[PDB]
Amino acid sequence: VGDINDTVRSYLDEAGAFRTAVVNNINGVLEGYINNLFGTIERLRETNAGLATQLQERDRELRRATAGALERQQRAADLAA
Amino acid sequence: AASRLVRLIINMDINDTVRSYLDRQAFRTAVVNNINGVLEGYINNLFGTIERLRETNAGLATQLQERDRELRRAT
Amino acid sequence: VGDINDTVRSYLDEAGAFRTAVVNNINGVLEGYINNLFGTIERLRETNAGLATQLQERDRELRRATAGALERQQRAADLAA
Amino acid sequence: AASRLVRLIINMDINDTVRSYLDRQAFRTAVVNNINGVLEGYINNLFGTIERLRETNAGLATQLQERDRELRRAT
Amino acid sequence: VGDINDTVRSYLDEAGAFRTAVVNNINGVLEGYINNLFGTIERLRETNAGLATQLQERDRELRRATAGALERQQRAADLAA
Amino acid sequence: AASRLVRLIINMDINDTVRSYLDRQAFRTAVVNNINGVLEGYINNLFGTIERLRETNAGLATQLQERDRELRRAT
Amino acid sequence: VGDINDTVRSYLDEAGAFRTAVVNNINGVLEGYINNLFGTIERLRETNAGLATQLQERDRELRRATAGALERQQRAADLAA
Amino acid sequence: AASRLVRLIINMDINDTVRSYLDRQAFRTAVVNNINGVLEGYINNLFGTIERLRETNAGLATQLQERDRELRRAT
Amino acid sequence: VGDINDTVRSYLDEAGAFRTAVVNNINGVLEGYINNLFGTIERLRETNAGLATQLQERDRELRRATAGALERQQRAADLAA
Amino acid sequence: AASRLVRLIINMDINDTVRSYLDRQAFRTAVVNNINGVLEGYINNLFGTIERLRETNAGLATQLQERDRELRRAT
Repeated sequence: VGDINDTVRSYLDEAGAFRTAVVNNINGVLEGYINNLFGTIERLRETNAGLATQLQERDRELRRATAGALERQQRAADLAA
Repeated sequence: AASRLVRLIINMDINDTVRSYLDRQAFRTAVVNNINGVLEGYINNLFGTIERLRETNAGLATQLQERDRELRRAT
Repeated sequence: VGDINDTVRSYLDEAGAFRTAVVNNINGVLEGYINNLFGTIERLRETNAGLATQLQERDRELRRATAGALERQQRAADLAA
Repeated sequence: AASRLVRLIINMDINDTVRSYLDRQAFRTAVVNNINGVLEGYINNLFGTIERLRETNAGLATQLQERDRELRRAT
Repeated sequence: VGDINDTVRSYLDEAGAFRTAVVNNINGVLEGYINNLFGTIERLRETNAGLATQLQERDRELRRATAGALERQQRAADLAA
Repeated sequence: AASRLVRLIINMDINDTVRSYLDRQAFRTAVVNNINGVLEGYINNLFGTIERLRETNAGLATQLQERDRELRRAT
Repeated sequence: VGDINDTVRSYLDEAGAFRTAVVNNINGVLEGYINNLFGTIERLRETNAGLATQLQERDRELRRATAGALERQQRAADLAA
Repeated sequence: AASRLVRLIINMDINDTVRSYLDRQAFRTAVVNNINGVLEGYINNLFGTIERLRETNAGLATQLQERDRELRRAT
Repeated sequence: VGDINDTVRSYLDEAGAFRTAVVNNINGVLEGYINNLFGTIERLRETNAGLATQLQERDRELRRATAGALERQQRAADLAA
Repeated sequence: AASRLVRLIINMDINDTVRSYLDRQAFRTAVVNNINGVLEGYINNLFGTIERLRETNAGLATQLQERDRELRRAT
């Protein structure tokens, strides 16, 4: 959005020790951002753990299905022989 | 260091706090008046956008209701 | 209601650096109104998208009904002839 | 600044925030006393309006109850 | 409560630029009170409108009932003939 | 100035706002001590009313349960 | 808890103009206690009123039961004779 | 007014307010150091209490599960 | 997490009357933490009481069950004779 | 005061509050610039970390869909 840059250049023109206050505000913004991303990374870890458990569950289901199909085919072949 | 703030916001609450922070005395008052004027113009553009959106919404709603009424007639 | 206008003209008569503070406060107020305008635009965009979806669905079932009616009429005419 | 506020409020919370922020010594004290008197008069007018609302609501409720009894007699 | 008036009188006697602050703060109190007065006005207006709608619909059913009674008595009179 | 405040409190939150607003050094400390003492007297009276209400509630509840037991006996 | 008492004693040692601030703060907390006391008084009054009405209902029920029992016994005695 | 505060706290949120307001230069620094030390001591005592409570909770939980297993095998 | 220690060390170097304010803020934060400590000890006490009640109920149930089992064995012995 | 702070931190909003409060003029500006730089470096490190984590999550989800499709086709 160009409104952001327009406001930034308007502030720069108005300014032309405030730089110290700007730095402090930037540090506070960085702190807020780091808190938000801590939350996001924690929730994504939880989601990844859930997806991994789902993955192993469906892998077990696939193994069971393949084993059952192989057993049925083997017993059918034995009956045929 | 204003460029760092722009890159941080474009790399994405924070915007509103920055704006609230942003908000010779004769020159300062003149600059504040200029800022008020440009913000007022931007807000007028926003009003025009909202009016256009409302007009399109009304037109599409009348079209939808007319088509629904015609379909009910067709039954 | 003209009460707000009356109190504003009363405060202006009071006025005649305070005006700079008034301008700054109204600037903050219009910034909050800018936030409100952004929210309103988002809501209107969502409503417009939903309305477009509804109109396209209406055209779809209308076309279905017309096609069915034409098929019935054509088969009836062919049977009659 | 009066015209700008007038147009901003006619183009549509604005009143709430503006009048919230709204709130040589002899002159200012005297005119503030005058403003206080104006506010007292406005509040008295509003209380009179409240009393009128109370009276019309009471009359409307009584007539509705009487008509309820009228219908109950009619059956 | 007379205790409230006694405390107010004591504090005002102790106070007597203080009066200007007194008047400013009571103006703020007046604004806070007029907010709730506006809210109550709106609520009472809504209640009045609802009760008016109710009276109108009920007068309509009253007219229906009177018409039905007139029809019944006319039928009875015709049968008596 | 007291007339305006009593009119405002009797017009019907107002009490809370006025008390919040109410919230040479020796004279001021002495007079605020007197006001605090009046407040303590009021608070003690209201604590007495609380105690009396609690006692009456307990007695009435005991009577109620005794009468319920009496009715169950009377069956 | 004795911890609060010993910390108050330690700050009394600290003090030994703070008395005026202590007076103001106890005034404020006593205003808060007054609000809480008003709430408790209202709750107690409502509970007392409800219990009194329910007690009157109980009295009426017991009177009806005793009247019914007396009527039954008198009717039985009369029928016996 | 220490006696009044003691009476008020015994007669019973108030603690939070009084210790929120609670929190020459060299003497003040030394007494504040003493305050920090006594707060640290109380904190350590409370942490020991918390650890003991957690250990007892774990012991009761394992006793509950062991007794439930004994009941299940006793059937 | 080393950034917290790094910032604390940097601000200690910046300080080197700052120590008094730092200690005062530490005490304030300690009180704010004491609030949560009181909450947690209350919760732990409630959980401990609940677990004790469940333990006594369960061992009562177990002793009743073993008494019933002994009664059944005794009845079997009686019917055997 | 570093030892007290680290001991309080390791024993578990606490860090949030302590670093919110924690947040000649030439030396102060140099120190705050260094702090800003180290914050930016840490932010870059964690941003790389979250990018790798998002890539891993996306790959795991894609493989999840592929495995589900294979399982439903094998039937």
